[PDB]
Amino acid sequence: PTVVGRIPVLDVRPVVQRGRRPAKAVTGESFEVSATVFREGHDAVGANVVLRDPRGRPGPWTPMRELAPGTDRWGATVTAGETGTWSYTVEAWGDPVTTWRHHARIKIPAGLDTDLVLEEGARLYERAAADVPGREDRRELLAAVDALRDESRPAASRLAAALTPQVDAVLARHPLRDLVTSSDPLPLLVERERALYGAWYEFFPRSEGTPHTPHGTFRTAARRLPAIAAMGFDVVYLPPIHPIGTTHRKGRNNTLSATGDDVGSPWAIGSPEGGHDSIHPALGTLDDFDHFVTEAGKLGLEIALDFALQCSPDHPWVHKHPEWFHHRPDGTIAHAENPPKKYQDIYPIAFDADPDGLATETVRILRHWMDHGVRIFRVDNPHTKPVAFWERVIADINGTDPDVIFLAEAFTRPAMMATLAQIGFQQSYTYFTWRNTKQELTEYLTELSGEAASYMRPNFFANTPDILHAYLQHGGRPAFEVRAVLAATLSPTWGIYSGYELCENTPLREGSEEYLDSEKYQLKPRDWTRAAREGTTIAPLVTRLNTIRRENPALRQLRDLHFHPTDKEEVIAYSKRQGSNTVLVVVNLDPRHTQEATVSLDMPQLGLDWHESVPVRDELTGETYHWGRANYVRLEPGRTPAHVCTVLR
Amino acid sequence: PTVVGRIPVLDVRPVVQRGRRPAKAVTGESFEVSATVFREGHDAVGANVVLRDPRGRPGPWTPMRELAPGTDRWGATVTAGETGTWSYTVEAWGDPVTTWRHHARIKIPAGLDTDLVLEEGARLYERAAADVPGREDRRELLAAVDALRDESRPAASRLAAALTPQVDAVLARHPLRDLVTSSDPLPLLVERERALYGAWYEFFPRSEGTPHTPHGTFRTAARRLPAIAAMGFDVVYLPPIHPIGTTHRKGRNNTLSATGDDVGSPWAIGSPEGGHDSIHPALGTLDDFDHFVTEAGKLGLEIALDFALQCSPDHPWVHKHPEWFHHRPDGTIAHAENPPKKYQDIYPIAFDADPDGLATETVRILRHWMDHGVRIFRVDNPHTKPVAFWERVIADINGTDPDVIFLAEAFTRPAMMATLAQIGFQQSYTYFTWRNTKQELTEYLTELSGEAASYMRPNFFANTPDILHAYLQHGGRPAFEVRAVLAATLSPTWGIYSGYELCENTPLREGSEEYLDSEKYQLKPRDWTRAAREGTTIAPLVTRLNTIRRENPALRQLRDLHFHPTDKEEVIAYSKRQGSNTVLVVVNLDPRHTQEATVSLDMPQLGLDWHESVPVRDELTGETYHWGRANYVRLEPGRTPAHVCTVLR
Ligand SMILES: OC[C@H]1N[C@H](CO)[C@@H](O[C@H]2O[C@H](CO)[C@@H](O)[C@H](O)[C@H]2O)[C@@H]1O
Ligand SMILES: OC[C@H]1N[C@H](CO)[C@@H](O[C@H]2O[C@H](CO)[C@@H](O)[C@H](O)[C@H]2O)[C@@H]1O
Repeated sequence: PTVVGRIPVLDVRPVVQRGRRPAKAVTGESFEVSATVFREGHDAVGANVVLRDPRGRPGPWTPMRELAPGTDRWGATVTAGETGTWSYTVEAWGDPVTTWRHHARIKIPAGLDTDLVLEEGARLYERAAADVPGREDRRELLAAVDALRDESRPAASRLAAALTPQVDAVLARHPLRDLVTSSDPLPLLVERERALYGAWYEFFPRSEGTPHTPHGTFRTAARRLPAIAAMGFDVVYLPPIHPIGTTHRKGRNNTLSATGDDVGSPWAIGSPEGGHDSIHPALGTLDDFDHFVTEAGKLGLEIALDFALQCSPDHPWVHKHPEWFHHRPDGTIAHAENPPKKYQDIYPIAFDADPDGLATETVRILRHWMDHGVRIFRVDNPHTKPVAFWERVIADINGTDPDVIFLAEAFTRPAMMATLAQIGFQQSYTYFTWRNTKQELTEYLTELSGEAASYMRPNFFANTPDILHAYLQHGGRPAFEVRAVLAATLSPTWGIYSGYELCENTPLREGSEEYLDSEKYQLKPRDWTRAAREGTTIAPLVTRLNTIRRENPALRQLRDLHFHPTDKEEVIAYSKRQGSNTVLVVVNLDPRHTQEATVSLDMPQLGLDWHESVPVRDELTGETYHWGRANYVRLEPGRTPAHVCTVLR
Repeated sequence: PTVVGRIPVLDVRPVVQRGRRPAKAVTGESFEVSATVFREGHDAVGANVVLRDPRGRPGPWTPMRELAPGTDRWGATVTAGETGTWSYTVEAWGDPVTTWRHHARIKIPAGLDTDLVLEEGARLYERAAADVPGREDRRELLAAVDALRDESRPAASRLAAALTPQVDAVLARHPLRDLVTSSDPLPLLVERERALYGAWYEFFPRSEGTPHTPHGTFRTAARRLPAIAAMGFDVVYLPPIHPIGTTHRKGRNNTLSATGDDVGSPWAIGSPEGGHDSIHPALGTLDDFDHFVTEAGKLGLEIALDFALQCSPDHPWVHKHPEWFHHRPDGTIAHAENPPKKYQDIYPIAFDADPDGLATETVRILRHWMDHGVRIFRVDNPHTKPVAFWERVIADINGTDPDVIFLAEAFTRPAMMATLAQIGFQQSYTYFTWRNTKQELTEYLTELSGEAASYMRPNFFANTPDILHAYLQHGGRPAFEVRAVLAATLSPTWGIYSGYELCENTPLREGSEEYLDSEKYQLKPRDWTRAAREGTTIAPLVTRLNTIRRENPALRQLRDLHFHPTDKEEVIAYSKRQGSNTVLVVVNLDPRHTQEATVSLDMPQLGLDWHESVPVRDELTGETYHWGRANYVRLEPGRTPAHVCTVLR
């Protein structure tokens, strides 16, 4: 048996790890299936994509087209439906009718063997009709056959009868396919909308306390939820909610020794009060948590818990499962590290003595929180645990609970970042915060929206508690407005960490991406009411961006994204499209100086002619404009970061 | 089970059609095996390639290195041995000694728990020692262990004893490998030297006749062979040697009607005198052919026969196996075409009524010629026959006779050309004749010497009976010298069609790549004795190039090729290396004007640092130079087309 079929179909894409891991999509997401297809000789080929759902039912007739002349690369868009494991194949075939038409349209007007040519056509349309299931449709073709064979009409008339729009339509839906050859099926994992699309908000419950009780509880923290929902977020991500170790607890500003009532780092998990399946006592009880989750749920907010597979020296695991740690010759366990960062308050897990016990316990813990309504987990530093461990854990959980979403916080090298997504992580943190110039953004988003979109779904946090980028530090509020627009419009999932709205941008020191007085090591109460009254919050802009996202399907997908050229280095322009919805964004990346630019739109990329001019509405202001192949923009930092326009019909 | 192992090993290359076809090499050929290798956490990894021969026997320890900082892409060079089907895997592992050494070199000078660190080292070296086979190497490690543990000594001395060259050498041979993880085996097809390396000469036996008998026989054509061997060729490629059809036989200069004794095209195979398993009666008998093959063998020449799977209308198959042809409704068979070329003298084969019958007869025919010493077939237009037909035919023949070499004459789109190589064609014709500027040559050869070399072996014919490129038409003798040097030094396999050495360069008409009075349609007697006497032949240049090739392993491989910058667009420079053999070539692509240029060698690519100066000898003249990072050259058409230098020892 041969590797290549009768009509060659090769290199079907997308493909992940040569077909051993599934490509990814979510419900309603479109993406391109492509292949290299050609045949021997000079005649025509056709091709089509067969997408099969988890029960094996094929989707609609989905013909492909050659994507560029002379390349033999064919593609078609398919759209993912219900969640589950799908498969797709590419079918290739000889296309004799197209070939016959090409020749017939030439030889008949030249009077060359017209009777032979027309009879050959009749025979083709007959074979075509044989496979047409609808009775009026076969009759349409047989009428063409009979007209083709009618020697009493002029040849040109005989041919025209085979080329009518009604014949074309039957053949469009039921073409005559010679020597149909199929690729081997490739797997597709379709997951729920939220895996691709959502707005995230991170905050520390303990910071939302009272004058009398500064350490917030789930009961008090629940008060922030309406404000978070009102800003248009969908997911609330909480730092670890478990007891915190006392041994080597870190003090304020990441100092080595905690003093007094210092609350320590939430990531330093575990004490006699309990481990990863328990609640920090100052946060309250499990019932309080349930209350928080229920209240979050009523406002359209899902909870994402941090899962940080590591232990303070006081975690129960240290004595219950010593073999889950690497011990030095004197029995001590070296603290964890992420060079040059040091985590003196914690132990790393060792995986090679009892990998099974660790997997069993990990999925037990996850299922515990899942039983209490948590269907999303933000996994802390997954790249310092074995890759196959996450592969196994995620497969175990999604096997029983496929809706659970895992988000990889892996700020590391590209191979590891990609592999984690490929072995099952639904979402990935990305290099976004370190992409701030037009070139960086353009290059990086081209990567994320390109081939990588086949296994990775990016979550654009404009800040995190560990990342206050120099761009925000130097740019102030105008920089925050810019990054929110970018994050919100370039990825269907974005997030901010509480305080971003207030443009908090004081670094620990010059050259650091840490916050001064970081919330990681201390309660950080915020005057939300005053900022609202004094207009010193960009919460309304954040709110508008999420509203715009909620109203424009184009911003709820990733793969359709195109950058349009501008004549200023500081001004970036791009469009995203989903069906009839087109959003075009123009952003001034300069947070300090007004920039004027001409934006030259790739009109055909927008589905338009070059001379054409179209109505747009700037969704940030309500202004209406008419934009064409060359558009003037003037963006003044502080007054306006960007135009976020929808194309009006 | 997980798809990823304990230590990730991903995307092993070379790979062809995701592992469904073998990558290729020939005996003695080196190539790079690469993989993506990394681990969780921050500790070091190591990797190595395990290349296994047809009996499953592993090669030597072949450690890999990271190819570029931060990429996690690792590679090592391997070398193919005996012919057959090999396999290769990549092994990845934790490298605890490298990890420990890095930390120990830092922690010991710092005074940070040095006893603990040294004891950790002792335990490692004990582990390392346990696997070590050598009586003396193990005691070397165990001595380092004792020195590490000697608490009566200074920390620095204790550490230093673990870092001696003696210890480095032991661990370099027998490293301690943690958590060894293997990729899945990939197939490697190793074939005989001639598949990659050889010089080809195409000529028509019928043209080598006599005054008294103009149409050559195999006995007269054998007298041309000594001159051919003397030019340093290894392979003689003969156009089809079968009876030639009379129906619709073509006349001189590709005219529609043969007249008188026009001999017709050899590619119009078949008459009642016989088909593809027969000899043209004017060429003689099978005994005469056997004599011809024997004479070829005495001179070190292999015969390559043209295999053209097509028929004149007089071929016995036409009526014996009508279903091997596509018939029009009036019963006629349309002549073959290669648009805009027309082949009115032949019918193309149809493959889908009796594919088994066709495959069976094809391999019967090939095996017939194989039994008479033909171990190479030049396959005419394989791309108008099914790709899977060739995969089947080649698999059948090489299954019993793995030494047989198939050369694909497919001048077509890249996908088909590549696919034919991948499904089994040992060699491919290329775009070489249409690559004549420095940029064209540079780009094209970068492609051929890169990833494609894992599946395609190029045969650079500077001309064919169908291709007289304008460069040769316009440039005369100096252009022939140039393309000969280029062809001979850029590919380990190259060729010419007889008359090339006489600088035959008269086109059929301007703008054509056909020869006037093409040998395809008439006897083309050439006065070889006179041309040699009068010095109107570049046979001596051809002879020198093949001698240089026979003497320099660098010119007998493909993948090591580097282009070096020059300051004149018309002057190209490149190097090839194999072991200690380095060849440096500089060619003046201008056939009409003397060119002076500076050649700036990338000295590290030659294995030299930038200030070094090296002796070279131009093997075309015997002149010796001293060349360094910047070298003056002056190349004069008709006198010095190029420098072909070997680096002297
Ligand atoms: O997603 C980033 C988070 N993943 C790190 C390790 O768990 C977190 O480190 C924090 O938590 C650590 C342990 O509690 C402290 O040692 C660090 O100083 C502190 O920054 C960090 O916030
Ligand atoms: O390697 C290219 C060769 N593959 C073509 C088809 O067999 C060859 O065509 C030749 O042979 C044909 C059939 O005899 C003629 O009709 C053509 O005019 C003649 O050029 C051509 O030499």
